[PDB]
Amino acid sequence: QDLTVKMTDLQTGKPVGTIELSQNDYGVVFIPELADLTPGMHGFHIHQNGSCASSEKDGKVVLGGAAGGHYDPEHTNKHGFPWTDDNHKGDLPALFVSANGLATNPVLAPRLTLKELKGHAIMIHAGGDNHSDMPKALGGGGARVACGVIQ
Amino acid sequence: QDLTVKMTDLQTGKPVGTIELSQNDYGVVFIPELADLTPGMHGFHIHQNGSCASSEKDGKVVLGGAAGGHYDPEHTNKHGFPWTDDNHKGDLPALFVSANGLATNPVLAPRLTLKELKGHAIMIHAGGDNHSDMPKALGGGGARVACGVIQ
Ligand SMILES: [Cu+2]
Ligand SMILES: [Cu+2]
Ligand SMILES: [Zn+2]
Ligand SMILES: [Zn+2]
Repeated sequence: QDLTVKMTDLQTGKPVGTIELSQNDYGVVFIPELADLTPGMHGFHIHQNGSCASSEKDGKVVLGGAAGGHYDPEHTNKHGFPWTDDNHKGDLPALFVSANGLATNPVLAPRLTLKELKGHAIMIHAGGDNHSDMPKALGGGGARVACGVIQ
Repeated sequence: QDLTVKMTDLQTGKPVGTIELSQNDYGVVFIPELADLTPGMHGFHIHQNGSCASSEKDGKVVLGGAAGGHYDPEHTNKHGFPWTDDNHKGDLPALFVSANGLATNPVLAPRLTLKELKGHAIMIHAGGDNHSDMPKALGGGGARVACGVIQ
């Protein structure tokens, strides 16, 4: 009852490692073993669709845009924290990337179950995540930089 | 049912800001508003005693050593993750500090209640926290750099 998720850099198309998912009594733990990411904090969320392909919007290309918006099974239409209920269930703690571009700090999502994640996608943004739609939408994560489909 | 914790740099004796504690259905959230910390990830745990004073050990001074060891109400005598039960209940997610020395990323501790924290101390280390006693004890947090007593 743990799954392996292969993550790919959306810009380069190359693998950046994997993320292992596990279920415990307090929620789902995401344990990253990634590399080649920019140091700092990055938005980290489950997205709705099971794809990492691009999408299009007003004539411009959206890397990993086919993955849809944030997982939001309760139709909240709001971005928030991992421990608040009236926002996307997909909202995870932000992912920390070391000066050496590695991401190994595991994080917990108390509102998710492992069973419901199958078929969705894990997204790593460029920006961080202040867990609010202000001053920028979706926690200010901005562009999608790494993505993997949960199988 | 939120408390304010004033945090002090143990080396300089000066204030570094505060941490607000809150209780929700998923555990206790620590929301930092700190500054003047080294960038990177730092060990972050509740310690047993209600003091931030120094201690002594084999003739050398331990900054914030009077706060005791990690909060460990189940007598596990092991350092682990915030979502694993056979380790110190005091074990929190690591605290992220920006390049500008600020700490504002909130973290959740699903195993703690607000009521039980009164009288203990919040500790911020120098090192990080791999949530293991290997290869270094207590997640490799090492020296204590900032501390505050929960009132
Ligand atoms: Cu996202
Ligand atoms: Cu500690
Ligand atoms: Zn969201
Ligand atoms: Zn510990």
